[PDB]
Amino acid sequence: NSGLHIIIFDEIDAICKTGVHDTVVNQLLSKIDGVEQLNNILVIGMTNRPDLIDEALLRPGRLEVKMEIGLPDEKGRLQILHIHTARMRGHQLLSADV
Amino acid sequence: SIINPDWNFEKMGIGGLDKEFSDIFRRAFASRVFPPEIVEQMGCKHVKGILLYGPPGCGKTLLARQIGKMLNAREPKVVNGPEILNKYVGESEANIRKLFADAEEEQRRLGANSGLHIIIFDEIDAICKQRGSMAGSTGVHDTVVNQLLSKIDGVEQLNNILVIGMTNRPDLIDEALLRPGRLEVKMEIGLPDEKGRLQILHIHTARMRGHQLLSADVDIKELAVETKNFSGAELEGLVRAAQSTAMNRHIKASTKVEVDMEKAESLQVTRGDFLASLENDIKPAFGTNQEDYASYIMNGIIKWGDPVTRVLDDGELLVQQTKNSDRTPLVSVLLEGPPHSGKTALAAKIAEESNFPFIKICSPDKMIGFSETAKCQAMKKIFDDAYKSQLSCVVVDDIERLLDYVPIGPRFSNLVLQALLVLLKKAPPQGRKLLIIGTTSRKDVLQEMEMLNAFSTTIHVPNIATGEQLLEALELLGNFKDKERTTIAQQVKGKKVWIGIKKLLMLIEMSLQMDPEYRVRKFLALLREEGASP
Ligand SMILES: Nc1ncnc2c1ncn2[C@@H]1O[C@H](COP(=O)(O)OP(=O)(O)OP(=O)(O)O)[C@@H](O)[C@H]1O
Ligand SMILES: Nc1ncnc2c1ncn2[C@@H]1O[C@H](COP(=O)(O)OP(=O)(O)O)[C@@H](O)[C@H]1O
Ligand SMILES: [Mg+2]
Repeated sequence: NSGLHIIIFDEIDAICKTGVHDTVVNQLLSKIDGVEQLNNILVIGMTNRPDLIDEALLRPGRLEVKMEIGLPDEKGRLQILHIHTARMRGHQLLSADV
Repeated sequence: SIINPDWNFEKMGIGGLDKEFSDIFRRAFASRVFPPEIVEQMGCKHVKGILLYGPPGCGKTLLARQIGKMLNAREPKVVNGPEILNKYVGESEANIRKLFADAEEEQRRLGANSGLHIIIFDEIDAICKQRGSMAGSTGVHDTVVNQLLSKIDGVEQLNNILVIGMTNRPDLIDEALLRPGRLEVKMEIGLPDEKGRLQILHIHTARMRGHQLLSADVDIKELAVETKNFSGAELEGLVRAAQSTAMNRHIKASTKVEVDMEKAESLQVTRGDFLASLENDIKPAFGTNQEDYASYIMNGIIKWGDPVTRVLDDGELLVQQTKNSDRTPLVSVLLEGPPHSGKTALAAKIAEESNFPFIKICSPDKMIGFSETAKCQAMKKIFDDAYKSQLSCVVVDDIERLLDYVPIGPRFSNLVLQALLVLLKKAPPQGRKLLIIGTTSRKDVLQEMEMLNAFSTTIHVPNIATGEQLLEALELLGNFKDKERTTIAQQVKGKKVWIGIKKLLMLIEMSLQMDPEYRVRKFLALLREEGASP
């Protein structure tokens, strides 16, 4: 009985690909594989090159589910601009004409 | 001794593979069970490897680990094929060298008393100077497979190794790697039949039975006769998906309804979850794909007259001939007709009504922008997959577009034509059947390219040729409110109507875009304008 630890990683594609890559990837895989049996592992990672990452990292039980973030969205762009300009209006410095 | 003479392979692992074990152990490893004294007196050497091939994910590595353990061997040293390959010069071979070190040292200090080391490979075909024969430029050095051979059997001899290799494509394995003294015993791991699909299911669901989590509703014989050509990994995924869906259902239901704790603890999965997941979640790879039919038979099949029944009956007769006859295990047929006459839908229906285990459709919609060699590779892969089932049915969607035919010139690709012409006359391995259905709109061109001599029969898909047939089709399609239909019947009594069904659908839909006044005249004008005759 314990809480969940959330370890964030960025740019996994760089390491996944001169013999250092294989050993590093295997060392990372060792813990999640099940030998170290860690049942408290939330590994939310980030990357920009889905084609330069080992598919073993996404083998069932490794990464499983994935998602991508798209354009800022026209309505989402409106919402973010609204948030920033509301922070601005917090002191009413912004002119009403805008 | 290393094992009792009768061995044992069950209930601890391997499922439907029991004959395989006895076969392999009687053929090859008979030199490690006989009393050592007679083995020494005879003076015989032991085999130095074996090869296993078959479909992907059918239970090969499990057998390798079991055979390694049951010989009283050290821990296996697994390694993957494509991973040992580097762009640097002379570094794809150091990786191969770095796997025999410990065995070398142990043989060095202790001679003729060491144990056994198993060096299980995987995708052994990646390193081979034979993939370059197929169109392309991938030479893979051809030095890699000269550093592995020189270590197994060279000037220096090792007598404490056993190399086991696995591959999916047995036709790209270099020939220098199968002579006596090297990998020298082949073996096949096929798809699991009924008894295997029963044993695997029983094995994979014992835990949930132990605690009575499973309800008494679910059986296993029913689920062992519905899953046709499933591979074991698919069965495991099916069980996992059933568990997950039942869990989600129970949490959602008990949350929405403030049920008493009695059913809240209870997490029975029942059988509804099993069927739901089976019919909605898991999609086999060597079985029927019931989803894509809805993308071809979009508006059902209407019986506007006589020809439909004739075509369907002929298809039934050919299916029956291919099912239950010998001396003729390969059968072909060709459907042809004028454009927009509905040739693809009839082919899909004929294929679907066969109830075969393996059904596949090879259409050009998924080869946009492909180079011709890619088309050849895709066709060959589909046929190879079709060769691995007792009964099969492969459809070719449009033969005039696969060749890139264009009336100017004429021009087309020769490679695809020759590949198809060779593939139409190649019998499958002994004891297996097949059926091929073509489709095209230009019979004369295929007749001219000497292609109509390879097919075994032909069927004609006629067009709407009389006013009465058009009237019946319109009546069954249910439009024009039956009062404008009287005027239509009066107008179309000429009997000089030559139109296709798909074009008829398009024309009706287009004419239905006006007010009730001008609709009939617009439709009649459109029909008259497009009223070209043979
Ligand atoms: N009796 C029928 N036979 C065939 N198709 C029918 C019939 N009744 C309705 N249809 C509908 O007609 C359409 C069949 O058109 P299809 O795509 O097969 O045309 P095609 O002649 O193969 O086309 P193309 O030559 O351009 O490749 C589908 O919508 C099918 O639902
Ligand atoms: N005969 C079988 N009985 C039980 N499980 C099996 C069987 N064959 C395969 N499996 C399952 O498949 C997985 C192993 O697949 P594997 O045979 O290693 O694929 P590959 O041949 O590509 O290496 C295991 O999780 C195992 O549970
Ligand atoms: Mg067509």
